[PDB]
Amino acid sequence: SHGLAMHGAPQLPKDFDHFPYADPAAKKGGRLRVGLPGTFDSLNPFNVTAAQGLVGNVFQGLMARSQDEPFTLYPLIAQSIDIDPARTRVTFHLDPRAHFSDGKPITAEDVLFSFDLLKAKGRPQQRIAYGLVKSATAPDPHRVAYDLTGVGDRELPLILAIMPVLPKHALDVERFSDATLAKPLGSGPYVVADVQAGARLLLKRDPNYWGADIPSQRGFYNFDEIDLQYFRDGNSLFEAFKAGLIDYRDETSTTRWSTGYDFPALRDGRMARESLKNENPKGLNGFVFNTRRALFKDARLREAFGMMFDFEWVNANYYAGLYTRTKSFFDESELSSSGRGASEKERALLAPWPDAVRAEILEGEWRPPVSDDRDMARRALDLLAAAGCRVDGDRLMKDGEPFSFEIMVKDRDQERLALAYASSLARIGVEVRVRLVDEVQYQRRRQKFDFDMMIGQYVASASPGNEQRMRWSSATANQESSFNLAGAASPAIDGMISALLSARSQEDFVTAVRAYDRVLLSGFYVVPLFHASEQWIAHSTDIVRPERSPRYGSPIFGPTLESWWRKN
Repeated sequence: SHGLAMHGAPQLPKDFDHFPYADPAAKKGGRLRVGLPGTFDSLNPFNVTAAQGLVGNVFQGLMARSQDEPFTLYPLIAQSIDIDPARTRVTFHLDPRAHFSDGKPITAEDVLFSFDLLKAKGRPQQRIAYGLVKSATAPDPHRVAYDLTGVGDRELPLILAIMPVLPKHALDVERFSDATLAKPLGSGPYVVADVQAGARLLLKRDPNYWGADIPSQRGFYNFDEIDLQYFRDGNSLFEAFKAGLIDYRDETSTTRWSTGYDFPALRDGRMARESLKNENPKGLNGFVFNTRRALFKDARLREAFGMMFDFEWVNANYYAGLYTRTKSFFDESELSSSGRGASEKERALLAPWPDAVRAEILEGEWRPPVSDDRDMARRALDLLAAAGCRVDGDRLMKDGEPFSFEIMVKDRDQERLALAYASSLARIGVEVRVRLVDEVQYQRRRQKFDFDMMIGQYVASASPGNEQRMRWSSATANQESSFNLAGAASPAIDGMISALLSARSQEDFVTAVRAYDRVLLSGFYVVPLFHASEQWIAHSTDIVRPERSPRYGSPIFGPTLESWWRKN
């Protein structure tokens, strides 16, 4: 009634004082200088280039998400909830203390206005989700009742709970679809104090922020001002940090992390760098096979081709040895099947699908092959022979023709990865053309699935949900512009997605995701690439953070460092 976990029970007691990764002793005051790459031209993050830093700081949901749990929400604008275990209904009881930053009280009328507006004009999956609601009503000005009878979507109440609450009295609905630089009205701890398009967004504390002493807010929002500055590209952003004009940065360049942090402020203690890790799952990016095309229809051939990617060579030659191989769609986490034998409960979930999981993966013995290479080439050729492909002279033959294909790439980093892979595949007689295509052609060809192989992303989450259908369901395998780049269309994938979507307890959810991981991996739809096991950050020593960081989420801290504060 005062907490909502996607699976299982909320881990904080009803009377918790603060989120465990917030420090209530955090000091108030000072200006945080944040630096971001790129540009912006809008202060509306909810239409379909908006400035960052507005969600949370300005625009608030009904409930606040604790990043210390996979997916659990706690009271914010809604002080409590009424929900049944089957999730056919949810009513939000609004906090009568809540008001927008002009002092206007938040009422059910604002929530229904926001629901209607976002259902019509929001992001695509948001429109679909809100469209599932049977009715949205206000039995009184402090209650919002959502009818979900017949939907069967256990995620929908939490999606409704994180909808931003927008001011009916102050939002022009006809302007919603435009790029707007007018200072927007919200209810959060900060107001928009100054904006210079493409240059800076200045946030200043609302001294009368309604929720400053709400439990889910205590210890957060300590800076009096947050200045979000936008920079051309990475080098000028990095130079501003070295000059002391920017207080914090995330590092994503292996070259810069490896050799660029030898400047004086780093050595004399004015700034520091750190690697941080939490329990958020990692992965997965990879070379994607287009299994719609005859040359990649056999999972045995896809597995064999995957054996030839030499990660150790690329890691040492391009990335200063800083990355680690991705081994799972939910890698380095409790959701991973990697190195874990399937449980009896997993095997029961998989029972209707006896062909779906390879024994090597079912028993937790499988990993993407590690190179030191005749043994690896020999393993690949033996598998290929079983798939009916044999090397004639210097060429691998399939259906009487030499095997050849194209890897479509979009930038130089991808091209170097693909060229390394092409060189390895040449050793088993496979001709691989690597073609760098411009942005417009790349996007069009990705949307139409006009490729043999390309590099794709399937970002892991600590609470996988309906987005898995977009990436892997049979229904989206042949739908233009979908995320299902490989064209996977497997009843066992669809069945495991259904099982993870219907799991109720956290233990049954973990079981289903592990089994789902095994089915995805056993299809060899992708050649997994690699990830950083830790987040690389650097910061001024004049700002500090709580001793305990959140267990989940990536990046670990928000762009405006809501839990940090200025040292006294």
